[PDB]
Amino acid sequence: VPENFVPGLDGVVAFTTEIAEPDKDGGALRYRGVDIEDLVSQRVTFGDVWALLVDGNFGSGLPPAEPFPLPIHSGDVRVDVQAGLAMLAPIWGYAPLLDIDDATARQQLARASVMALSYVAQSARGIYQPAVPQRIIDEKSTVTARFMTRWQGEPDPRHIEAIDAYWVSAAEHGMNASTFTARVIASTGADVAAALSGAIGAMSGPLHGGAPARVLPMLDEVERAGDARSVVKGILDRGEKLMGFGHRVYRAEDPRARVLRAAAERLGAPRYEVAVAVEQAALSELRERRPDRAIETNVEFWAAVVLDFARVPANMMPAMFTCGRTAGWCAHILEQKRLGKLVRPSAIYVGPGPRSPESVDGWERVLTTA
Amino acid sequence: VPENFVPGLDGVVAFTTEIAEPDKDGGALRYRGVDIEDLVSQRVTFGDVWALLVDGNFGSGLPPAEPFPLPIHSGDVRVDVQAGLAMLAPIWGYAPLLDIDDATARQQLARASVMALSYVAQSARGIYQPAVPQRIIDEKSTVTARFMTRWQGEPDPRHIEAIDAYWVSAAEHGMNASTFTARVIASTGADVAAALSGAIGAMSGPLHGGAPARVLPMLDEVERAGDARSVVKGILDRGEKLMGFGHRVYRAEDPRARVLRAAAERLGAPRYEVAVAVEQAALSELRERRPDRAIETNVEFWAAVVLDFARVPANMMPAMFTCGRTAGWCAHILEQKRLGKLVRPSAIYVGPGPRSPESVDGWERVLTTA
Repeated sequence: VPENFVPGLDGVVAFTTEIAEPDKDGGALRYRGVDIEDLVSQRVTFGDVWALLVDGNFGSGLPPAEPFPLPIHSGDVRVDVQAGLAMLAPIWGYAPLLDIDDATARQQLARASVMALSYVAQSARGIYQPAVPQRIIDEKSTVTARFMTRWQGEPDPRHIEAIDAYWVSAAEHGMNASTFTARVIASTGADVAAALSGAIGAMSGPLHGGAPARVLPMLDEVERAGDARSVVKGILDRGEKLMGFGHRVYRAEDPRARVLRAAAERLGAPRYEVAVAVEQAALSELRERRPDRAIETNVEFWAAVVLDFARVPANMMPAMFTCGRTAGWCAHILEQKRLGKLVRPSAIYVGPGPRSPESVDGWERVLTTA
Repeated sequence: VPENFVPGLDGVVAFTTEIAEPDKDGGALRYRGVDIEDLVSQRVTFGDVWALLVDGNFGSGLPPAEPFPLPIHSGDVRVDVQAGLAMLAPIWGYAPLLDIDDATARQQLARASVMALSYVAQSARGIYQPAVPQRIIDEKSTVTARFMTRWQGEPDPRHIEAIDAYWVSAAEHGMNASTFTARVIASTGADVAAALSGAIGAMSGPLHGGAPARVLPMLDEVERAGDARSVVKGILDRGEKLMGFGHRVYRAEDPRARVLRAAAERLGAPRYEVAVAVEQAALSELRERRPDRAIETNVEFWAAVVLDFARVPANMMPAMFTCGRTAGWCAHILEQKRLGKLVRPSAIYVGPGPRSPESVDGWERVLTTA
């Protein structure tokens, strides 16, 4: 029965999707056939990209969020939004996916998705300040602009452009751990709120990947010393590894990594000059010691640079990656609804054979009732 | 690219556990080699079966729960415990699974499991009665006995035996949707609280199976109407379906269904005679109409009878099934920790090819800036 496998569903095919195509051999990423570089160059906001991934066409963007203050204060922004979403079903009357039509599910997904963004902004601002007045928030026109106003009060317009570019680049990247979890839960017929809450739990894992790298301390060493090449040699020669660089993912430079770097220069990020020097120094030394391996910059390197430019703390960066990915999660949940197939793999028992209760270690220490 | 496959990972092998074996061809169920029906015969409490599944042997039972009144009151018992578990990590300082040894991981799982039972008992009791004094709860000896006391105040000892038998029979039944969800989340390295919260979301789905059946109205009609066959025939002749009967799961008889029916008879459940009479009439009529099919009684049929005897309302029954399954979830979470492999399948793109943004319908109603 062992059948000499490798564990972990590694390379197994489970679905056929029409949503998006990460073309790693061609070095491009397309949402419903549209390239990201085209979307960003044409100044398309995140609210409309959400509809494109879910519906398959433009036309009905993300609606404004509605007044509803956050009821969870745990000190961890991931926990606040994970628990807050699950509580929406009773108050708003969300039925199981098995009992509603496609149109109702689409509207429920949009209503809950924009509410999750509102929660993150409230949690970041904290309970030790009064809330931003609603009339001020209503002055803005786009969903992304509302998020920065609810958080910062008087945000910089350049910082709003940076956030809107990052969210587009992270909306959907195929089948990963969190996307798989959302589809598995939805296959059981549960309401949409439960599926989104469960996906956030999977996102919190360190091994999920895609979270902004811990390059902020490294960029501080170069800032003081004034020589980027010296610091890179020092980290490598004391047995450590470089944060933000490693093996290739695409054939070459990640399309997401290129657009983020272009945004940093275009908007005039103060820390841009130091960031470029670090990238050049790191690649020269890494490729010089192993001239046989393909070494390329991680997209997470430039994500940290952009988010820091918009005044995002380090302890808030994982939440920002969650906000953008809601577009991909909602699109896959709706596709899984129409499929109507439960997900259930199998397993093989290789444990002990039959035995009596008294033959197990510790039976002398148990008490039985009369 | 697609090569005529079946979606949904149906029949695929993934893990090869050592925990428990559902012997569907031999009609038996064994935990770590010990038969489920021997454990009930010798009055083994739920606190010790939890240790057997997780540790592989007896010796360290489940500890008492510490005072912690429920902070969430949403009106849905499932939502109350799903959100409450996730909030435990910040206040207790839980670390990611990637950063702790096995000994810490087990202790954290045991601490969270008994707290989940405490939340369910508090949620069921309601906000219109004062809490049970702590000194009264401390008089009981087993975890099951304290759960009933925190909820009902002065529980009947016969009702404690009924619940303690149901929880053993529902501790673990292999690789299902909820158990799969817990392992996937744990493979990312997240903390144990996030994994348990995610599994509860998958459990709430109607298509998961195992939730007690809605047979109570039918048993009410038979009590006043005299016979059982005519009531069963009337339901079948007017286009309805019978609750609690369907296609077989085991070879002939589900062993869990056998032990529950036996428990209802020992403890003198008032509805036993009416229940067993309905089962005989239901199988006879169903098998004569469709003689080519193997029809058997569902385990959910007798689970509803036993829980109703213990004064469990219908809308609380799905939560009771969650309480017992926490033993199996914790065992599989720990096993996945030692494996150290991420779970990540693949998918095949069959969507549209490259196109420009202007070539998508609905482009005319998108607003962009200069």
